[PDB]
Amino acid sequence: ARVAVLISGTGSNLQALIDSTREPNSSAQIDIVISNKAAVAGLDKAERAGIPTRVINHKLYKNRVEFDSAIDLVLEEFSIDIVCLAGFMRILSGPFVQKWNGKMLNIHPSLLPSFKGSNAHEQALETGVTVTGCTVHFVAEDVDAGQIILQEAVPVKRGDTVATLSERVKLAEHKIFPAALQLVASGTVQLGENGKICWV
Ligand SMILES: NC1NC(=O)[C@H](CCC[C@@H](c2ccc(C(=O)N[C@@H](CCC(=O)O)C(=O)O)cc2)C(O)(O)C(F)(F)F)[C@H](N)N1
Ligand SMILES: NCC(=O)N[C@@H]1O[C@H](COP(=O)([O-])[O-])[C@H](O)[C@H]1O
Repeated sequence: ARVAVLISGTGSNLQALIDSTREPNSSAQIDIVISNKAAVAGLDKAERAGIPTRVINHKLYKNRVEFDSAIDLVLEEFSIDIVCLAGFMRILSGPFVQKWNGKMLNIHPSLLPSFKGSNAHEQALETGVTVTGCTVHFVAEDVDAGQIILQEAVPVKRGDTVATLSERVKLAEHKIFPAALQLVASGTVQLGENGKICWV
């Protein structure tokens, strides 16, 4: 499978994906990295790996559908099979999500369905859980609500900040996100017709 990775920042997940797709017997190759923001570290990581990049600035579009169509155009250019959202911070419109249904994965830093949203760590700490984690899911229109592929539990330490917890969870992210990409790329895991996850 030919893979795009969309990012908005650092790109530590991008890196784990790159390294994993270059292990032998990988069912995936990363062919393009798209950022909605210029001068983010993820872009340099992609270029250092020999992978082409684009910056599609979301602020230069009147609405989400137009921004999403610009992404889609690039995805076709590189005939992409699967899209991974790796720190991508833009909510995608209905038609884009529908088009990529069963073919687009996201990494979220909580054990869904707890702590949906971009500030999951802040929520985990506020709530006072001793166990949080991360989730790879198919992307549905409803944010952080698509079908769960893999999850990994991560302890919260008394006195954790958002920074310390975030770093501990990213270590788990870097395990399950490549694993889940291989599962979907190999056809081992699919979004079944009934809208439910299916393992072959
Ligand atoms: N329709 C659709 N459905 C999805 O399930 C997607 C996956 C969402 C991933 C996450 C997510 C949840 C909320 C936002 C959000 O509010 N975006 C704002 C921009 C906010 C900002 O600039 O901080 C905006 O206006 O776009 C950004 C990301 C996440 O909480 O899991 C995390 F960790 F990535 F942040 C998707 N992109 N589109
Ligand atoms: N679209 C999914 C994405 O928002 N996931 C979350 O954003 C951060 C990105 O870090 P990173 O740029 O070092 O991979 C977190 O690593 C991840 O949980």
